[PDB]
Amino acid sequence: GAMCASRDDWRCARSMHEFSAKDIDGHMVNLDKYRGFVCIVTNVASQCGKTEVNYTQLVDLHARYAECGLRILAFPCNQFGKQEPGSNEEIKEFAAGYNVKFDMFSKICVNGDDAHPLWKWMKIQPKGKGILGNAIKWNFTKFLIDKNGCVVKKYGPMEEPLVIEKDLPHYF
Repeated sequence: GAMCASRDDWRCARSMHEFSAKDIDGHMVNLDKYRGFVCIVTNVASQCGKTEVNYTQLVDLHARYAECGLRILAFPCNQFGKQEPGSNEEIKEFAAGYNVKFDMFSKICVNGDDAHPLWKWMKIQPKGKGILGNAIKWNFTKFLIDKNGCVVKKYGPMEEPLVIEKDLPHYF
């Protein structure tokens, strides 16, 4: 199986819960807090052709299903056509404009050596493995995380968020 020299290597992680991430305000978030919750993890951007549909539908799913245990982690990323160039503060007010109430994080990379460790891990999960590379291909890729922090499904850049709604009852 997985073999790591350093005890805290992402390759040997077994759950999203073992990771931490800086939030859009600059404060470290222990993702073990999502133990017990069903999560959508997505890479977002403000100047993308699917920005409007993804944000409005994510807000809609979170508003309707948060009482059911649904949580959403949005990671801004500037790597896909450079369509997230603003600062964290400007991105945060952009999301405020959609009445986002889920969890925004600080801008990261999702591909490369400096990609956030959580995303390195998600990309190698059997239900999160890509096509000839594992690398995230565009803005608004989405991962469904079950209550145990495991990746159970992935939805492509051009699958609007509402197509996740039919899979959520399986994990509540």
